[PDB]
Amino acid sequence: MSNLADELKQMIIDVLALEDITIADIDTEAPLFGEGLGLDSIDALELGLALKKRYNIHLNAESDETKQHFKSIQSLVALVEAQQKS
Repeated sequence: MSNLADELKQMIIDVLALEDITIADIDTEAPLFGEGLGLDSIDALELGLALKKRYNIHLNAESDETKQHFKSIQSLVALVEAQQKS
């Protein structure tokens, strides 16, 4: 696994300003919109937009496809890391 998952966990934790939560507390595959963070669609846009600013990631947070990759950091890593390559 790349260090991107840690970056994404920290970026997600930092962007969402989670309290008493660090990259260690949240598993890479932990559901962002589930038991874990329990984020909302508005948060997905903020995160996706932040991601867009951070790595120019063209993600359609409104689209379910992005939601599919936003299930957990593992998926986010697949998206963002995929763009990181080349």
